[PDB]
Amino acid sequence: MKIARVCGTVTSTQKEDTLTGVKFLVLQYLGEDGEFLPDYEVAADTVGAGQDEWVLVSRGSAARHIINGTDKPIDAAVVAIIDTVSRDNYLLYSKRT
Amino acid sequence: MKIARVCGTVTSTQKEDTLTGVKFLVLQYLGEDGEFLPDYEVAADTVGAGQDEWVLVSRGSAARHIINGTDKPIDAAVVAIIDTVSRDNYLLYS
Amino acid sequence: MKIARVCGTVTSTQKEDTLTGVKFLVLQYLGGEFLPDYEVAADTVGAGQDEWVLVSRGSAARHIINGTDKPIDAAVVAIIDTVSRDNYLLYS
Amino acid sequence: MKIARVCGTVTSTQKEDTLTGVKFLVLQYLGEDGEFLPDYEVAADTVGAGQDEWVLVSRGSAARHIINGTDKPIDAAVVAIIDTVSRDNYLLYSKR
Amino acid sequence: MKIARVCGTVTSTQKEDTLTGVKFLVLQYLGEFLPDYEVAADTVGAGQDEWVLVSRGSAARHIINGTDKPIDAAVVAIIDTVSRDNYLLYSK
Repeated sequence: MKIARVCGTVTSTQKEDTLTGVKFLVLQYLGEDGEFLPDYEVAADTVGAGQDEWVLVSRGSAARHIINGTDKPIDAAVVAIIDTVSRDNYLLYSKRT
Repeated sequence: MKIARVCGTVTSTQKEDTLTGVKFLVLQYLGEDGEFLPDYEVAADTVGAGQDEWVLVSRGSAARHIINGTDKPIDAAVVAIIDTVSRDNYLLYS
Repeated sequence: MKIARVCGTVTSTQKEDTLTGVKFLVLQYLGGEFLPDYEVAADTVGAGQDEWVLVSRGSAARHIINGTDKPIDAAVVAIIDTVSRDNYLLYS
Repeated sequence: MKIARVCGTVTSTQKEDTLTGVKFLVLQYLGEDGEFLPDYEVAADTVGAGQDEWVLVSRGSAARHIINGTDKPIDAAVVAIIDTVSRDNYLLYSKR
Repeated sequence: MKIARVCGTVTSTQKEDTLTGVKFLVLQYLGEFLPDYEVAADTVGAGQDEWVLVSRGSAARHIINGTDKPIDAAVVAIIDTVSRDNYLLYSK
């Protein structure tokens, strides 16, 4: 999985029937030391991730194993909203509780 | 999924038999700050996307889960036509 | 899928019993020009030297005819007649 | 698979209920010459890897075949803690 | 599939139980070699410096008895020959 931040949304009306009701988040990947990387992923979200929150994103067939994702033609999804990130036992990020 | 713009088409007669009737679109991947990369993809379209339109492209086995995609040897598919893209509360595309 | 041209072949006598009969093509990826990355791929469609092909990668490749339960990562799934960008042809 | 080193953790209390109990490790991928890259991956661990330990990480559907991983939406897993890595007759890593 | 050569080995004792017996080879991808490596399961019995086809993703589990093995890379063939644009790039 990869760490990213929620940076936006994608909207559509003309799409695969299987994607009705699917909320599309734009994600910006985060690199070393929280770096805002020039790289993004449109991902489905069934967790409830807010703008600017840090998330874990899974890509490939894993996306289809989110709740109700089985028949969905999606290759990226939010599977967790990050509460904490740490390196060598020291905190570098925390979420608003 | 990636954001991409429809830029062309691919046709073929000599092909795996399961691909009969599958429309192929040439797609161009969106880079950064509204720019499109010199990277392309060829994807199946069961949504009905056209030239210059923006779309969501899903890759891998996801493609086989489009309408009639079962057991087709395709690793890329248009799954949505995009109406709007916001990033950091700025309406990048509409 | 990606666009490529058939540039060569690969042979092996020491291999998974599952790859029996499988022919191995070498593909050179295209960018309207061609490019330095290679893919080794299966083919049943009859793609020959210099022909333009569409290559599908990952589990898709096992969905070619007789591809079931073959440990193959990539396959030619079509030979290309035309490729149009906007209002012109990069290739026919 | 890729070789990587364990260099941290991620925690989440709001997530897919399938992932309950899932230990998340932050991994750092080996580049060349014994030197690690600034590319990172968050992977599930059922092997019990710890800080600074070298590991083999498998990605994609492979990650769901770890013990108990069947229907988990995970695309990266630690599948082995490394004892040695060779590149010839030399020894890029030894746990010892 | 990717052309690589075998440049080393990885051993482990604490690991997923399904991987008992699995030999791990270090590979370096491809007319000469890149800084990019991969570690892969070997059931064909490849050796140091030999060229090989590596298959990645779910393909790796369609090797002999790989069904429930958490592996995403596998040596599926030892290469005897590689040909490119009417010219021979590799053989022994």
